[PDB]
Amino acid sequence: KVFERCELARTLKRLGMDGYRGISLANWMCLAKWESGYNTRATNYNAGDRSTDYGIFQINSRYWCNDGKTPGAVNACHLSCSALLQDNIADAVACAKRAVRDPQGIRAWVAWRNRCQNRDVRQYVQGCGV
Repeated sequence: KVFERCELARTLKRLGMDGYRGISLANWMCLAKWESGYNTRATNYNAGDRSTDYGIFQINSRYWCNDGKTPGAVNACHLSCSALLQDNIADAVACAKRAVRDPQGIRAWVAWRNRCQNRDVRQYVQGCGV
């Protein structure tokens, strides 16, 4: 499913993402926008290390979910990576919450550093009523 901006903003707020571990909703929006363009079925294979990024937040198979084909991988979210390709983003959100519970927080995603950190991210939630 390809979410429309405000539709996603409202969904994330209801799922309790606003301010989770100190991360504002606009930051989660900026992250989803650059990682997948708000697309839940987005997949990206990393030929370099044999891991694949799954879903709206492009969560990596090496540490977060199990896809069986990634070498020396763990499954911290205790989910099949398939769960991260559903139209319903409940499981993707619970896994993203788990991911930021680590010391790096939202910095774990390099796309966040490049495109969101120190920038004016208000544009991602403006007019959405959240």
